[PDB]
Amino acid sequence: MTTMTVHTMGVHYKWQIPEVLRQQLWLAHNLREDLVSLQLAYDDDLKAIWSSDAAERRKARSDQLAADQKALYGQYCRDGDLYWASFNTVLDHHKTAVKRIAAQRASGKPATLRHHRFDGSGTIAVQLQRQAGAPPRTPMVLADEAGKYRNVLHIPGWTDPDVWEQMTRSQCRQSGRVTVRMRCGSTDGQPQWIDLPVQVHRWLPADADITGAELVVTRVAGIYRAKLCVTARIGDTEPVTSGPTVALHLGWRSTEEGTAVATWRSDAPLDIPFGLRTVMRVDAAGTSGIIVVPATIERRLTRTENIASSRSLALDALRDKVVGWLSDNDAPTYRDAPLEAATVKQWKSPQRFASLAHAWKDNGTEISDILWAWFSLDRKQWAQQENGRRKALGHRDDLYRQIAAVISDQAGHVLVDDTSVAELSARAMEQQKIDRRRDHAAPGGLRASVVAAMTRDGVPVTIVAAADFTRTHSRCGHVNPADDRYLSNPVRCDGCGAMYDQDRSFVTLMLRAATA
RNA sequence: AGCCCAGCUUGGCGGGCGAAGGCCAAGACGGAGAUGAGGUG
DNA sequence: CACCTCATCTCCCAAATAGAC
DNA sequence: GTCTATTTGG
Ligand SMILES: [Mg+2]
Ligand SMILES: [Zn+2]
Repeated sequence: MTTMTVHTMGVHYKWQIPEVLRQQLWLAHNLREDLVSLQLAYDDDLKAIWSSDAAERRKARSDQLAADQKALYGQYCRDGDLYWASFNTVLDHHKTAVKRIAAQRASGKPATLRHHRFDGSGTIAVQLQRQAGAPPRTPMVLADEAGKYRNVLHIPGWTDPDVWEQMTRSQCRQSGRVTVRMRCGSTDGQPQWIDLPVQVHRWLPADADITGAELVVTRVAGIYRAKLCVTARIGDTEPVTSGPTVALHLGWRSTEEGTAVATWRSDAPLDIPFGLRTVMRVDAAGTSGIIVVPATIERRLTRTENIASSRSLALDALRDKVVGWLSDNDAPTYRDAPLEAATVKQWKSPQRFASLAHAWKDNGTEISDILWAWFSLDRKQWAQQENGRRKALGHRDDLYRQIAAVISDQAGHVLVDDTSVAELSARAMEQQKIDRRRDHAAPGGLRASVVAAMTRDGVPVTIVAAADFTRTHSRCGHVNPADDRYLSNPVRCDGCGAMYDQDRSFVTLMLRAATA
């Protein structure tokens, strides 16, 4: 029954962030910073105590940290504008973070908390309390205007998924445009709600249970984006029992048709969508194939890098012009202080010059126009420099997920390697350009998406020990030495004595080992 | 040529260059947080 | 000191209390 | 007296 899921809805791009939401984000950021400082003080005090059996001392110091955490609830929630759901969310995140840090230190790997700086991105939360002996928080309950959670979270127009899938995409997209009234904390003791105009693509099972929701705001290229994520407790799915066995193995051999990333071998024929056959290649028999990634991903990422370099060039030229003009002319006051050539010359970030241009948008001086001459163009190309990158990465991710789906649609047993990921990606990945491909390939992402699909769809997953498999030749079964002979493919064997493919032999070994 | 125009990816139609304006088709979809690395200024 | 990539691991609460009607 | 929003210890 316990299968948590998250459904996300995208707020309309024509929704300026209201002041209430901005203040909630600011308060959450301040709370996290204060918790970080308190934890750092606690860590230093524990170090000092150890620098002096002391468990009572440690226990006493820990309790004082607990009191300050409670006193933060008094400062931010009891006498502030923060919502008690946001505070609980941030406190839980901080507690989990410090627990993970302690676990890491126990092994011997050092770690520490790092401050951050507010930029406008953040998170607000809402928790749907369900006491014992209460009806479930089904989507029909949240869609009701006079329901229990009408002032906490209201998601109108829920249409049954069985009926939802029958509607055409036009009807599904036009009817999915709804408004969600979300509780947004307090304001001088005056509770505030926000009407998010959202677009919904999928709905929830009628038997779900909405545990909570959260609104996430992120700044991409200077433009705010908001997304509402709703968490529900879907009932579990019966695990599959019948289906072909598929073994998946990672690779990174460069190919003329893109970056080849994976090799899969199935014990029975698999059917692949015709929209993936250029990505998920399949041999004649349908039992083995290669997953390659297109070349457009690489071209787009290279174009983004070129854009970043051109931006650097333009910024350096503008810096030189600004320093020259400032030296040759007077300095109008900015930030209540005269402008100095030294400060401008040492500037690196485009943000400083963008802010200066905004301040001097209409100073009337010549350089102001020059400054605007840059600030316009920079704000365009910057968008490109990031947006295309995201799109490119998005494309790759989509492909991976699609591929994962097809496996869970047919496979009855999926096998994955274990030690052929980290160490192999560290050593045989083939340096700055060499390591660039692996970031663009990101085979670990494909592995993770496949694993997630198999877990969600009930497919059993078996992890095969890749130890002493790379050097193994399937046709002969002899361990060839590690003489970097595998820098290419195929590689001559030291057993039978013939060039054998390093990927097909590996996956056939995997299939043999699983069914033994 | 890019990026943007009711979630995301891919396409088609019609538009915008910081402002506009959306319409359709196919597919997939578990998010947040922190830490650790790799790099880049 | 600031930015980006990628890799791992957690987690997803509800009982008690006081109020507006 | 009944749903409801807030505080708080796991
Ligand atoms: Mg869009
Ligand atoms: Zn051999």
